[PDB]
Amino acid sequence: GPLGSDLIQDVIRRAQENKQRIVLPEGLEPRTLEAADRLMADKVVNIILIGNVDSVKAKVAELGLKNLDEAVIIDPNNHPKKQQYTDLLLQIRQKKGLTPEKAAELVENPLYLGCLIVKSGDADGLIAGAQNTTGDVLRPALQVIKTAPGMTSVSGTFLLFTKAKEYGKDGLLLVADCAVIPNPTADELAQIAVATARTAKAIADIEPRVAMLSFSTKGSAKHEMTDKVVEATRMAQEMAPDLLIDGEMQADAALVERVAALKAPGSNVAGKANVLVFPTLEVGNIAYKLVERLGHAEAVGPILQGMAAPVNDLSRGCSVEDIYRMVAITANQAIAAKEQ
Amino acid sequence: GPLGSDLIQDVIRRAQENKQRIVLPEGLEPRTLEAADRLMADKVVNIILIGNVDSVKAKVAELGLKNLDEAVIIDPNNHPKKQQYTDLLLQIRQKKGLTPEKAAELVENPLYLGCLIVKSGDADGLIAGAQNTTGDVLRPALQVIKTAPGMTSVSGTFLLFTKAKEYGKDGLLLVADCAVIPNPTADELAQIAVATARTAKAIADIEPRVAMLSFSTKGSAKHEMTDKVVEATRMAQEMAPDLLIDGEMQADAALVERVAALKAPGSNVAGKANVLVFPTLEVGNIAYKLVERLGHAEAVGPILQGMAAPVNDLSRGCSVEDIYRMVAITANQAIAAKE
Repeated sequence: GPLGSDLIQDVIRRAQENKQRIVLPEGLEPRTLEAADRLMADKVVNIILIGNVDSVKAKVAELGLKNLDEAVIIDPNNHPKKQQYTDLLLQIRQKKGLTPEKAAELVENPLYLGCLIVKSGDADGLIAGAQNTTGDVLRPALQVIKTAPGMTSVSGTFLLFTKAKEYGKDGLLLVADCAVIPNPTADELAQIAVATARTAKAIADIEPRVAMLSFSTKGSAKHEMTDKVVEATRMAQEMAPDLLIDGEMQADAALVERVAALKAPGSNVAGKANVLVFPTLEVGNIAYKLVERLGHAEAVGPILQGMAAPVNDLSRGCSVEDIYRMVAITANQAIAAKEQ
Repeated sequence: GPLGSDLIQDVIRRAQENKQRIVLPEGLEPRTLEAADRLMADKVVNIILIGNVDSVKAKVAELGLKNLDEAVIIDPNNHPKKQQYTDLLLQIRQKKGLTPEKAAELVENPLYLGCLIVKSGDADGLIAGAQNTTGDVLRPALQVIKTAPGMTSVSGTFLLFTKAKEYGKDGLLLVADCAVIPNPTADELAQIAVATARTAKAIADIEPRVAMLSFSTKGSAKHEMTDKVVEATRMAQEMAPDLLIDGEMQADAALVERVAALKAPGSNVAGKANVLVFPTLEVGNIAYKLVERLGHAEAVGPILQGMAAPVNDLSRGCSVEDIYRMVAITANQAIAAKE
């Protein structure tokens, strides 16, 4: 929306105006059910819960939730599309090797079923990870839904709502990769830059100005590490000639006009960056957390980028609000994909 | 700024209570002379200025400074210890290929002379860089003064005065290495941890809780990069078994008790960190700058650590206050080096 600080409210509203179907494989997980209850009450999405119908209904009753009577519940052991989904899974895993017998096992795994629902067009997005490892969430996602065209990996971005309104869009920047890839290749780093810029435009209403960060600015501190960022910058520009991407540059050159004017003259990014691309996961994971904690920024994420259809992974330590927000964001990813 | 001011007053007081000799090789640089004037008025340190005596006196008179009459001024071209210092430089560097001829050239260089004064024990520390490159300041420092016992490398730390008083010491943490080493070895990273902990005690009166940072916490995300931090943690503990150092851990595990309880139970650091050790310069240089800019934190530094006697390097764009502060910090480092 017009102010970057109001983005979460805008995300919720956008979801409400165009209701999407979101699958929650963790249909008995309490925080997930609490979130689903509020989401359904607020008309944000149409919820699909995975689990034994009697078990799920009993859990809803046990937690005292009142807004989930009209939620779709699908039992992985018994539902109308079970054989169809089994055959689809076999088709996908035919070359790598999957027998009918163990396809029949896997289709009853809620995480696999969830991905097959989305892949089949019977839902618009999936969220899990409140009671599953990231690895266990991502494995069926990458096996069944897969990465989007051109993308060889997925990455995680955060909305960083900072108290420095003079930077980004009223203090908001997107930053990546903060979750997935330990040490991106130049090619992987270029993918991250393009994906994060696309996410920024599509979901956050930001006109991207993408800074490829380094301890060097435009050859000030040459090093093999610096070379990787330089190459990633060139590769990202080739991938997406429409985007404003520049690098390599230090964090102060990215944000501060005075510094940019000296260290990166004429740059279309330096001094007004609103998307920060970190060279490694050590940088990404440490830096966003320190900006959050030491800077009192609000960090919303991780938002997964590069999947062929919207899949997000929650922290196992997530709050109910975290789930509510990430479901709304998942819906916005789906809406964006449909409008483009 | 307001965030830094109380600790900085403590640094100044500690300097005043145990006066050290600080060499200023840039004895004609105006900001340096303004700083030296206030430092001498406040009895923070004993200043040694390097330059032609008549040139320095003329400059002081031109600027109208009134507190520098008793400052020691040493002319590199003409002073009674010139031969002694030349021979010391040769003793240190002759095996590295320094000739007597070239030693006699270098002793006339104020940065080399300054380092030779310190190395001789005729001063306690040195600051420069208002009108010299970092490279030119550090070269004689590393050649002549060299690294402290157990250190074979130096690093740059910042006092990061954050607006999050619930973390570190009323919002203050020391963070390193933010300046020097692109990709520390496990050994170099261990040295950073120990050096930064010692700097934290010496300068900030902090009881160190040192977090060796990673994208992993205690084996949550195993990787070659994670392995390096794990090894650095073990090596740091071996170097200084007295210090409270733990890792590998994520930044949230370092700072947040609730997260520490889940991800690093029983840690002697997690949830209480006041010193953050970054695994690479990409991490260090990006992270402190983003906390400064996006977080409105005040970053005082870089402070160079690991030297046998303190040498610090100012920005060429530094303020008078920057110089005053860094001299006081250098003095506190000198006090620590003498213990």
